[PDB]
Amino acid sequence: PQVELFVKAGSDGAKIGNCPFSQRLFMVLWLKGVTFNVTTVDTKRRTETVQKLCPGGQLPFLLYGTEVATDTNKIEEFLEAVLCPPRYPKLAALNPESNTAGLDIFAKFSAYIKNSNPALNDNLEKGLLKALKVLDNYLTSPLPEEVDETSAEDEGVSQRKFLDGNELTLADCNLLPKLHIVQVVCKKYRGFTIPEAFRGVHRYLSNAYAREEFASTCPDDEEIELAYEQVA
Repeated sequence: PQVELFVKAGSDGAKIGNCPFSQRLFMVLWLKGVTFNVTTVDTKRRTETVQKLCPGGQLPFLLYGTEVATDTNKIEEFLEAVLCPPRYPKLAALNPESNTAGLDIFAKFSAYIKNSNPALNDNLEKGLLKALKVLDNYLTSPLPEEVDETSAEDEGVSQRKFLDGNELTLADCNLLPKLHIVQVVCKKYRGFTIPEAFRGVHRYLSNAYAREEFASTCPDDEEIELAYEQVA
């Protein structure tokens, strides 16, 4: 059945633009293994067919067969329900927590890079670091799955590669596009890196950049930077 993902185009009007929700759905379709095409949209230069299929004008939108669906969270949950075993993998996380870990990081990052008032920098910046610390923590925590400490040098420390285990889940699809923007924009504009002592975070990102599902759906570094150039 025909699946076509509609995504934000970049500065040139055709390459993929900055947008973590676009990325998340793209990551979702990839991970399902279902065939799909992907279509980039210029919102200041909308095609006949784009107008015609989403008059509401929303991005991202999904065309499934002939039925249009909007709202990232709803499109994801639909795809998950629809694309089922035994044909397609279940992708939801198994630990309700994997769904909320790091969930507050993006807003904190946003409040921070948008702020222009020097006097209130340290608050926002320390808040962002704290929410990274809350994620790092979740990542180093052994999950129920694990419940076994093989090494002695690292007792009580998690070995897993992603939020919910050793496999990419729905939760990753949501956090990694957002985590990635955060890292790109903060580095570029402020010289702020995720401290190296956040070893869980750094392990997590090394593993996810070694997944083609994440790496090939990442907009150009340059494109994220341009998109944040004004607010920064």
